[PDB]
Amino acid sequence: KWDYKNKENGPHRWDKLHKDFEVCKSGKSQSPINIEHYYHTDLQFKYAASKPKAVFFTHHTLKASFEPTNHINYRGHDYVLDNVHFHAPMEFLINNKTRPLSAHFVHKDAKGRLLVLAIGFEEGKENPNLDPILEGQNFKEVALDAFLPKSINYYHFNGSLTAPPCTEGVAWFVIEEPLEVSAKQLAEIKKRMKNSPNQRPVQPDYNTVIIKSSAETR
Amino acid sequence: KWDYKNKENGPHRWDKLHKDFEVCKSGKSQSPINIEHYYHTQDKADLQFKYAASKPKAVFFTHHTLKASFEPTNHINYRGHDYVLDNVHFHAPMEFLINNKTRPLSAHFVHKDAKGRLLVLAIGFEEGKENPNLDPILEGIQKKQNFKEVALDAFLPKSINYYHFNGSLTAPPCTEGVAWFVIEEPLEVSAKQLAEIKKRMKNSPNQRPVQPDYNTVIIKSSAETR
Ligand SMILES: Cn1nc(S(N)(=O)=O)s/c1=N\S(=O)(=O)c1ccc(C(C)(C)C)cc1
Ligand SMILES: Cn1nc(S(N)(=O)=O)s/c1=N\S(=O)(=O)c1ccc(C(C)(C)C)cc1
Ligand SMILES: [Zn+2]
Ligand SMILES: [Zn+2]
Repeated sequence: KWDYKNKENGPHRWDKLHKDFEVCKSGKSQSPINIEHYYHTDLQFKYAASKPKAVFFTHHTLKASFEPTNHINYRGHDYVLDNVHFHAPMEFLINNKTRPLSAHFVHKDAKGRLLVLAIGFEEGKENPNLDPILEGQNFKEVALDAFLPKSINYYHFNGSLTAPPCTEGVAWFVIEEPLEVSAKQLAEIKKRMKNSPNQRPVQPDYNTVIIKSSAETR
Repeated sequence: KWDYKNKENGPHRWDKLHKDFEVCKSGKSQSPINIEHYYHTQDKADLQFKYAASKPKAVFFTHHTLKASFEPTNHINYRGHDYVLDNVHFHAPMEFLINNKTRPLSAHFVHKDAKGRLLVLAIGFEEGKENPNLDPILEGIQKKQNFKEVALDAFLPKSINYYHFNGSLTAPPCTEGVAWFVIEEPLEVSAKQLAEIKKRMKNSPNQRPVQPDYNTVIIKSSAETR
């Protein structure tokens, strides 16, 4: 049972717990990393009001799953949202800028490739998109179509899962725009993960090629 | 033992030659691939060249290809990370595909920083004219010791467009984490130059078949070598 704690099952010792998990140690394109040097420079969305198929804290974090009806298109391939989960703190560093929460929209295409999306949260206003996840027969829909800023700066690169098995072949898009969140929610969420911090330390970057581009979500 | 003949030694089947080659099949950032989707960008003046025409420490054929070794007097500085040209070896045909474009030959400029980091600099060859940079090489297989010079600063183009991404070495152990600069511009090679090296590789095609892409982020940009 791998964990994020400072002991033996910790992030630094993940490869020597299971053997599929060597990649947490042997990989060169491991996520997360500190994004500070990048190059400035085809994304489509099928996000809609969706009922989470399930909501739960799992494998050390809180997570919401989804019916395979909501998609993202990249390179002419629909990737399917399974779930979106949370990390506190934010796993990814943006030019040494830190946020108290991020969220990962995890997707998969027909070939098999994963495409995940990360965005930051800054402390602030009460964020109404969070309640149906915090609320987990008659499941209330979640506003996937209203979650992200209409205008978004993203960073895109090739990386890894940030929790075991640290599988590679993941397309990372990380948004520079933060989603504001009131502090009562943050405290409430940090504790739905057992007041235990689920952030992987920055992994080695061996000059990951990153693009900065922009898009309109809706 | 590993070769391109689709027997026991075939190229995807590399993982089963050494278990050192497991990344050759299990790897996610594997080269070569079709350079067909990419990002147009600028020049932050990142990659710089202080190359010079230099005499090889040794010339020899190795591991299904021709290769030349070099003194650490020649370096590449990039983003504050200096690499040493270690050697130059060849592939016919070219392994990386440029917009689905096929070249009859490549050459790989291998670089190394103090670390384990790799930097390969690849450029193509098409049928045609005599390659004056190559002319000093086919005479280089007839000799040891004082090998004939390579006009290496006269090898590459004065002005250069490349494609850049993180990939792997293209031959076993198929090591990933290799910074690829792939040049679209071809150098020319005579059919005489074309035919003779293929026999120094036994007319045996030494190209790793195209690997799966996991949405590899590639940028297209340009620079000056000379
Ligand atoms: C363990 N892990 N880490 C992640 S991160 N933080 O890099 O986005 S996602 C994850 N596991 S997961 O989201 O439940 C998941 C992993 C793999 C799949 C498939 C589609 C089977 C490849 C589907 C869901
Ligand atoms: C295995 N291999 N693959 C290559 S390709 N086709 O991706 O450019 S070059 C190669 N082997 S090699 O050029 O002799 C070599 C030279 C130097 C090193 C280091 C260990 C970095 C000094 C490692 C391998
Ligand atoms: Zn995550
Ligand atoms: Zn090569």
